Amino acid sequence: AIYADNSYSIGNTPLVRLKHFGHNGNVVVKIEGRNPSYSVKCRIGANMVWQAEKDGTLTKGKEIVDATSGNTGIALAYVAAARGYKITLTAPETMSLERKRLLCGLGVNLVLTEGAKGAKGAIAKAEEIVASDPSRYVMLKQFENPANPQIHRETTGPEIWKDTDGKVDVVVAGVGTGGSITGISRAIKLDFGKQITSVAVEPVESPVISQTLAGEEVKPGPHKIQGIGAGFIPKNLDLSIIDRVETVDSDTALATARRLMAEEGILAGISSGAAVAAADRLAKLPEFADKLIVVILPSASERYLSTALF
Amino acid sequence: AIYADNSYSIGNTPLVRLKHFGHNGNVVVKIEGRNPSYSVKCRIGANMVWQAEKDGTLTKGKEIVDATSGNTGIALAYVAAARGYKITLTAPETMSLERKRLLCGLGVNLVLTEGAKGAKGAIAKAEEIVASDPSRYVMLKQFENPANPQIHRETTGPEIWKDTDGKVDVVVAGVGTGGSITGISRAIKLDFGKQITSVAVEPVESPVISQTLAGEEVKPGPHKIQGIGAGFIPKNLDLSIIDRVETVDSDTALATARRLMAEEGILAGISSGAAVAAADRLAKLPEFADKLIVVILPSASERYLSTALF
Repeated sequence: AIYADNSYSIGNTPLVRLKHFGHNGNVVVKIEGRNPSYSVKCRIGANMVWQAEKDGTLTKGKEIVDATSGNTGIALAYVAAARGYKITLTAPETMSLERKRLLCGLGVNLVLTEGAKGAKGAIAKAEEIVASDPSRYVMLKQFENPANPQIHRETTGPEIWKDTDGKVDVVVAGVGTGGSITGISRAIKLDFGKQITSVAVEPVESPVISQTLAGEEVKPGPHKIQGIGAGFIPKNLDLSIIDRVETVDSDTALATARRLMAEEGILAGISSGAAVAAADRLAKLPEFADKLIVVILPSASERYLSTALF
Repeated sequence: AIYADNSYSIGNTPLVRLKHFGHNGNVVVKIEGRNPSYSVKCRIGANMVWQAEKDGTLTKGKEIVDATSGNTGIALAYVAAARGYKITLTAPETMSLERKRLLCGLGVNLVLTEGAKGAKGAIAKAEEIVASDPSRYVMLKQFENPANPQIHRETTGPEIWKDTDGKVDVVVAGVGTGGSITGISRAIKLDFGKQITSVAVEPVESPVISQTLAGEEVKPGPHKIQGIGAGFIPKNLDLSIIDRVETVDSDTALATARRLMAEEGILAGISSGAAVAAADRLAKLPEFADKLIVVILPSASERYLSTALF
């Protein structure tokens, strides 16, 4: 069991039972912070590169280009370094100095775009670079690339199934790209055949999944739950496998992550607190009392030291 | 496989083969950054608390007190939170704001001591607090507590043995408390019976193991390789199982950690770069060409964002 490079070491993350949430131990969390670059995105950074290699879209001589400084940028960075690809990431010039150092340390060619143009200015610049030589540059597109939910169907989902001996009843996951809840739900419902409850979590400040499913005007808004609440329905969110949508506010997400640290000894990130807050509400309904609830914790506390978390 | 609290999830860390170090793949690293509080010390924080419980020295009503803000303080903090103990950690008032926030976030009662008195002022204050009510306070003493090397003999060592199918020939580990190399070496040499080469790594700036074994005056000195080079021979370093001592300088340790990030996609800490630098030198000697060399990487890059690493 020696991995040929760090990308093959993804996953096999632990399940830990919560003591101060839920009722009689019915809430258990999956620690995706224990991954090669310390988030859930390490899995999709690995598999989007692997699938592009298998497809012949990524070859020696091609460079990865993408517009993300978040967990997926870190994930693609370590995978590019591990497997020998140059990578260019675009981000607004306003990103934190700590994240510039981290990405630069991983060997990223960091292209800083105009601060006033935000995430759109970064996406545009990435698309411009790709336009300049499309036989040279590959953009992996985490919100629509099916290799994102596929790796969760092949690893994350089966890990939950095996570690719970098939007893999982509910999966609770915040939705960023949708890949996690989509792949996990397809694995458990379709490959293992168990009719669990799949719960998407989104910010109450930007409840676009709730609004969509209710037929209401979609009205996104700003929030502090980094990693979820993108303000649109991503292609990699399979709405057909979502059974329930829970909304969580930013303050309670933060307070819940702080409780995970101080009361459970779990170094969880902000969206981890959002997911547990939604799971805790379900776990304290009598209809969920005999149900085993598994919660994805996407990231780790030290990635948030300069945030409202601390 | 649902852990009753985060302390039981320690270990089972991956081995990754290096591509830009060594010769023909003979250097493989063990990623101790993938642990509950993201370092090798998570194992000893867990087991020193467990053994104190078994010994009856730690009970409900007793509080942990120790003098460390480093990886062991973080480890004891998450374990204390996970298992329901109050913990007080003393540290000089000069510690980084980021580490105060991290320890405070984990629920630590942080007692800041006089900056001019350094680590000794913190150890004194911890011993004073324990003196004030010894039936109430427990100090676990990582440099002398045998539960430190014991957990490496029971987990870290057998993991290396199993993941290499018994083919490991050399173990390379920086020495802080000595617990890692001591426990790993006892496991492989005594429990599995293989006569491997155990290599301690220390700073060239503070080469007290080398000086001791040579019968020379022990002369410690300052260095930047956080986590190793304590300036004395700890009780938990079993010199009898050390076959070789390699010295590494701070600059090369830093440069090697940066290479691990940018060339291997491995988010290693500073002492991880020191250990790989020493392993790389051995791996390029013809006498080590057919030998499988396993290197402990104690911690992860983001714990070092405010250091010379970045």
